[PDB]
Order: sequence, then C-alpha cells, then structure tokens
Amino acid sequence: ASLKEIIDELGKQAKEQNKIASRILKIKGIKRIVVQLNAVPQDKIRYSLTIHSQNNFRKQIGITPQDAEDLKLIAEFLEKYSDFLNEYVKFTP
Amino acid sequence: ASLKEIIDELGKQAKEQNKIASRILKIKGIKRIVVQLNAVPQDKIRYSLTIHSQNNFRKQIGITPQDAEDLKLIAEFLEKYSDFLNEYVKFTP
Repeated sequence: ASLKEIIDELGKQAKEQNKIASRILKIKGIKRIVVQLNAVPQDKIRYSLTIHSQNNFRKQIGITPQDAEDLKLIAEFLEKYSDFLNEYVKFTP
Repeated sequence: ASLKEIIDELGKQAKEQNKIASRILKIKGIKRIVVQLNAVPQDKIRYSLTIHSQNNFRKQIGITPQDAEDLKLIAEFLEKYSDFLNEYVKFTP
C-alpha cells in the first residue's frame, strides 16, 4: 500500500463511519517509534500523524534519547511527501 | 536554567509530591512543537520527553509535514545531551 492508497482508504472509511479511521504507516528504518495516520471527520476529513510506543501503544509516547534517529527518519518522510500531501489532503489545524 | 538544573528541580518536586512534575524545555529554533520534560515517580524517578501542540496543548499532538524541521531539531537536542542524560538520569522503560 502506497501512502495515497492508505490516505484514500482511511478517508473512505472515516466518511462511511463518521469516526476516526487510523492505520500504521510502515516507514522504512524506524526502530521503535510507531507512526500512525489518522483521518478525522468534522463536517470534512482532516489528517494527522501521531506517534506511539510499542510498550504503551494507547498512551502518549515518552521520548528518550535513543529515539533521535527515528525522529529524523519521520522528519525525512514528511519532507519527501510534503508537496504531494499539501495538494492531496488537508491536515488538522 | 540548564537542562541539569531543570532535571534536578523536576526530580526534587516529583519526589516531594509523589506525582508527575513537568516543565517545558525551551529548545532553540523550534517553531511549533512544544517539548516538555517530565519526572515520573514509581517506587524511583523516571524521565520522559513529551511533545505537544500550542493549539491543543493537553491533547495528543497531530504532526503535519510542516513539523519536519522541529522534529530534526528535537533529534539533535537528544543527541547533543545523550551521553550526559544516560549517565545522569533514567528514563521510562
């Protein structure tokens, strides 16, 4: 599944259910942080990326120094898809 | 306030109160993401860094492509202090 494909599936699902539709993005090279894409309905669908631990998935992530490389890789993912994303979808304000 | 100084103040406060003691870390160059250091008591004090939005401070942050640079700067902060931190404190597992 390409990013676009996941976007499209999560938008569809969120629209049909009128609730948050989420999916883990399998970004290469990330060791510990789990990245999840969410489609959030309002009126309208808005997207966000949330980060998560493995150990306490539903809780808020507690970052440690060992997450530095993961964080850079998330940053790089965002830049690589930035132009596409900003044309293709709208994010939570 | 140096990092060590904030660490020491948050450890002291968390120990005296038996509850989470938090403080925003004023890391230079970060535009939007708010970084907060937390001291969490168990038995023992464990530290975490959490990230936050300005707009929905208490909610979970929804990352967007515009946060890429902030994320890199957090990564760089973590690497710059990594050796000190891993000697000086213990993190949430």
